[PDB]
Amino acid sequence: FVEDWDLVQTLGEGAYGEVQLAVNRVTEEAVAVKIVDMCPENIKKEICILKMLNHENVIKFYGHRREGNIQYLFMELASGGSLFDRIEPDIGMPEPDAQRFFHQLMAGVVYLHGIGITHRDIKPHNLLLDERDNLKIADYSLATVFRYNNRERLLNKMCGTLPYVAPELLKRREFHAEPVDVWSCGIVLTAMLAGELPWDQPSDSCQEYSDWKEKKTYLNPWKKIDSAPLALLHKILVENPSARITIPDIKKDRWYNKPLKK
Ligand SMILES: C[C@@H]1CN(c2cc(-c3n[nH]c4ccc(OC5(C)CC5)cc34)ncn2)C[C@H](C)O1
Ligand SMILES: [Cl-]
Ligand SMILES: [Cl-]
Repeated sequence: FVEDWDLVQTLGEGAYGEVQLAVNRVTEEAVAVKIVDMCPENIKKEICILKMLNHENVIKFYGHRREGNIQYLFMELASGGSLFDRIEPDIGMPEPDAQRFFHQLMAGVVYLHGIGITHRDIKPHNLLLDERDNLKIADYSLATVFRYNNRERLLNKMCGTLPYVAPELLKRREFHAEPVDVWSCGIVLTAMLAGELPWDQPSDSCQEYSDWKEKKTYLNPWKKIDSAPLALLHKILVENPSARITIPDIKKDRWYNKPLKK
């Protein structure tokens, strides 16, 4: 990046920093670049995690360039943009398209969980689409290790995005990482099927969250969602993380296994 790259436009922000669409001044190859003025501990950590990743539903990491204090992180550019931009406000998207994306989401989250990594900020802005509309989970700024040498560590830090965060994260000093990512996937599913988020945060003081706990599914967004995927959302958006559905049991759900698409 001495001046091999032209910064063409802003793609988005992660938890930490900004990512740009960079076009190479020599070959015109277009990539995404995250540019960070060196926290050194965090970016070091982000890089180490980014190097662990290799899966069809995780965004490709090309590498990094340290130049002065500033670190440059290079990634595959998602030619289909983000899932956020496929969700029509107040409508969502067609159910077969939502189910395919949800399958792919689950594949990527199983992969991360399997290498002991939790993402911590799953939401449509961070789920990217390639030229064939395959979903790729991006933005590892909040990702961390939850399992190492086969021993689980609990998480003890609040982070993410409020409409997507699980309730235990707001209430418990320490909590299990996997059920928090499961919960955010359910909020993504809700967005895809209804084009609207159900609550500002899953707290007792938020009426929309109380309404769900009281099973008022004749209200929006729930009323927009067919009974089969709603039944899955009933198992995912369970307040007590120990009673929440796990990914192996999502894979057995009726809707998850319903044939919808070519
Ligand atoms: C319309 C425009 C939208 N687009 C994109 C691409 C990307 C993107 N690619 N790779 C990334 C790697 C990391 C990344 O970290 C986020 C999710 C924090 C923004 C974004 C991208 N993020 C949004 N929009 C691609 C061009 C062709 O089309
Ligand atoms: Cl390990
Ligand atoms: Cl949305």
